[PDB]
Amino acid sequence: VKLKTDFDNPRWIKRHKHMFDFLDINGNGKITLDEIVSKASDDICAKLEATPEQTKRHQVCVEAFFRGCGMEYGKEIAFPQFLDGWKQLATSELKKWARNEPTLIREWGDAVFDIFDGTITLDEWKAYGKISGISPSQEDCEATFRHCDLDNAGDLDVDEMTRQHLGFWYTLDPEADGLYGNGVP
Ligand SMILES: O=C1N2C=C(c3ccc(O)cc3)N=C(Cc3ccccc3)C2=N[C@@]1(Cc1ccc(O)cc1)OO
Ligand SMILES: [Co+2]
Ligand SMILES: [Co+2]
Ligand SMILES: [K+]
Repeated sequence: VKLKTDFDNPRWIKRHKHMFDFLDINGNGKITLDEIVSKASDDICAKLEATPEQTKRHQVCVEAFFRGCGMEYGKEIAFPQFLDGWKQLATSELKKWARNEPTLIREWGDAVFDIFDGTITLDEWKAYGKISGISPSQEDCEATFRHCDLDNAGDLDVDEMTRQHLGFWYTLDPEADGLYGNGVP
């Protein structure tokens, strides 16, 4: 995994601007943790028929993850502050990675994969792409599976998706480009 960050690269800025705008469903330039956690729990976990325990675990992981980029309940965050939060989160996560401490993105991944049970099939990923809305095109979800190193069944493991996520969200690793097909630049 490419470990050096690239926070001034316009492509890294654009990646997160795309995601911010995707979360800013009402187009008012600000998002809150409340909205993110409702998306996680009331929308995604409900549609995935997660158990109450799984929903709660996933919520704790989403809360931790987005608190790591500066989000908080009731705190209206616009994109520049959000991105500064992501620089902090990425930095912290890479330190955890280096010291063999589980990352917040790994723990969120554990919670997502457990709802789908540490492997996800392509059909499960296609459903996630639609339900979370991050990648509603099934072709882009096929791209994810082509892109990643899959297990012997052609399923995706959380170790691999975690490595890919480090490169995609944190370091702009060329080896992670295309993780979400054309769904996320
Ligand atoms: O990584 C992921 N995400 C990153 C961002 C995101 C949001 C803002 C940014 O600036 C950058 C990235 N938004 C969402 C979708 C989501 C957002 C909010 C609440 C619930 C879900 C999202 N879903 C994940 C979940 C996941 C995590 C680990 C795995 O191993 C597998 C799957 O897979 O794509
Ligand atoms: Co394993
Ligand atoms: Co192999
Ligand atoms: K592959």
